Amino acid sequence: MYIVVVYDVGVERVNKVKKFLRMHLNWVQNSVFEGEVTLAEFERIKEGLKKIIDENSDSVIIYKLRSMPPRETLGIEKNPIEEI
Amino acid sequence: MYIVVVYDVGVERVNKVKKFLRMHLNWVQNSVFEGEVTLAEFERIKEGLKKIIDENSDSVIIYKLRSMPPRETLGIEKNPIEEI
Repeated sequence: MYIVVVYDVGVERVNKVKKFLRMHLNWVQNSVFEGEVTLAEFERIKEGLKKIIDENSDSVIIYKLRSMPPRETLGIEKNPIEEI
Repeated sequence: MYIVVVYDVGVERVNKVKKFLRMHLNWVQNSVFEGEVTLAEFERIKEGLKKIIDENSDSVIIYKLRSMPPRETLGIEKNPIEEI
């Protein structure tokens, strides 16, 4: 399993979720992280993110892919594909 | 082809790219659009987005998938899966 996590979280609560995912997935651009995970770690990411975030206000989308998808990037590549 | 477009564009230039993608793809959450496209329309989205945005500063990631990926959403679903 491979997932791309994109999120819209109000400031002064974003930095919090950012720190969290930085220890689970790779940071692609602002508000975007992706990486491989185990059916267990996947539950853990969403587990913590479930309380590290405030529903009703924030939004988090977690696409569930089978492998690292190809991508086309414009502008300053927030992170070299190789570096991950 | 199906793509998920995520972007980080400075304000007062974001609204511009937002209007553009709203006429090409579906809006999932803030800074995220996805939808099906033809090898032609795909070139068109990135074509316009290529000049509707300022490199060196902005960042745009366009994942290239074969079909609408499954997703897990937390918080206020910025848009019902069915509504698209």
